[PDB]
Amino acid sequence: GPLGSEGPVTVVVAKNYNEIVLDDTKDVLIEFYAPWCGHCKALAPKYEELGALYAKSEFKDRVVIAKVDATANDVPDEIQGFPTIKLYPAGAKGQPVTYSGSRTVEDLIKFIAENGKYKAA
Repeated sequence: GPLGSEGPVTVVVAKNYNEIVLDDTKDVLIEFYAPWCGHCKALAPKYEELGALYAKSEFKDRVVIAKVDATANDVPDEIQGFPTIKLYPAGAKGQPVTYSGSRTVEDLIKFIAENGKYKAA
């Protein structure tokens, strides 16, 4: 099946992230998690749900839910806890927005609306 070809699930590698995140034309949300994390294993499935929901909404060309593991190369991302969330707003990018702690997609969407201009006003 698609499993991403539709848009919800998107790949973000060291050689790609720089592009999507730097893209001011559209907003991008790259989340760093791990399978063996234990507390992040849920972040994966939780991202797949919000991805298909937000993707179906009327913001396909406004915000894109991108997932990625925090075990890649050329990725200078120092964080306290694995469940790290990097916010990159379209137009006001250039600064990696590091969250304080994940738990539910509901908190992610809300925040993006407070920090992201595309999901605000």
